[PDB]
Amino acid sequence: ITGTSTVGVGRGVLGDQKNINTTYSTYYYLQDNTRGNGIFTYDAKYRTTLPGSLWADADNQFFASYDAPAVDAHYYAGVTYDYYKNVHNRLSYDGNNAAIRSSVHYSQGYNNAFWNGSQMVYGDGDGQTFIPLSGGIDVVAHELTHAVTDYTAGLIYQNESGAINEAISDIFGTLVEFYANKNPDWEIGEDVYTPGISGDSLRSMSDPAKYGDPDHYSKRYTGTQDNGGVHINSGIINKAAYLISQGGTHYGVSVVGIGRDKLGKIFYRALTQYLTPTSNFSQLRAAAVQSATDLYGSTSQEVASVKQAFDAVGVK
Ligand SMILES: O=C(O)C[C@H](NC(=O)OCc1ccccc1)C(=O)O
Ligand SMILES: [Ca+2]
Ligand SMILES: [Ca+2]
Ligand SMILES: [Ca+2]
Ligand SMILES: [Ca+2]
Ligand SMILES: [Zn+2]
Repeated sequence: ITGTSTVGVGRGVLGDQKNINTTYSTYYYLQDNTRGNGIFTYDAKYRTTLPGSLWADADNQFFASYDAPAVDAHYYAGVTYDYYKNVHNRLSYDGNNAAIRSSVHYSQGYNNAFWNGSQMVYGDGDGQTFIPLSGGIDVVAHELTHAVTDYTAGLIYQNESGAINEAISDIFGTLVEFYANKNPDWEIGEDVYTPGISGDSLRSMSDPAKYGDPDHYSKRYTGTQDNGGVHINSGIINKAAYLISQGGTHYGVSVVGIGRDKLGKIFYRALTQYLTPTSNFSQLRAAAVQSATDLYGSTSQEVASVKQAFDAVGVK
């Protein structure tokens, strides 16, 4: 809508206070005009019809518990935009500042979030498995990264290409979590998963097997569930990414870490220059080695660490 840019205040899912960019026109709307063609947040009103109605508020204060998931979806989309812009010189998910849209309060007791090809969508969770999913910055960033992937490599959501697609979203979700410096870790979804249980998460990048995901290519899932295990075999790549950044010894193979910033640069280049819709794990390795070579030279420590990491998880 057309109106005046202003700034409101609210409380997120975890009870933290934050400022959010809104637009004034009779009502205050969750519309951020400061980033690209805008960030727009919608109320799906417990239904499944999308996008719902652009979020309207009477006083520019968002402290109702109903408001919380909207606050976080709106705010964290903003942070994710900033990350891609400031760190990788990318303007929104399409590279041309496309408007970013999210709907919250999707369905009832819905334990999921997704990119539907056009926008992000967040359930409120059932209160046991999940609380509202936009409360996790690694969740929001994971979802927006699916959009980035769809506009660049276009990795098919199936088998090995799909697992790469998933890992890319976990990797960048995590890098965005570190960027915002919000209790960063190498775990996925910890802030919104099982509110009754401390210290757990949905997935782990540092140790995927902790939650039954493979940390080695020999342990990959070869069945048909989960589109050929896209959320399972991603563990293999997640572990490789963890090793490149942090270093360590895995199945007897030692890796010197090169840190988060270089990890991000290598994988962003691979994603945007070398991966294709049908890339498999072995092609990912090649893309990553070539990217590091491009950036740091073929005899660099960087190239060496990328090679050691993929060796450690058994990807040749
Ligand atoms: O399969 C899909 O496309 C939807 C799936 N969504 C999903 O797993 O929602 C929960 C969640 C998301 C990110 C991080 C932690 C938890 C996905 O995005 O991978
Ligand atoms: Ca209000
Ligand atoms: Ca965290
Ligand atoms: Ca995390
Ligand atoms: Ca928990
Ligand atoms: Zn995903």
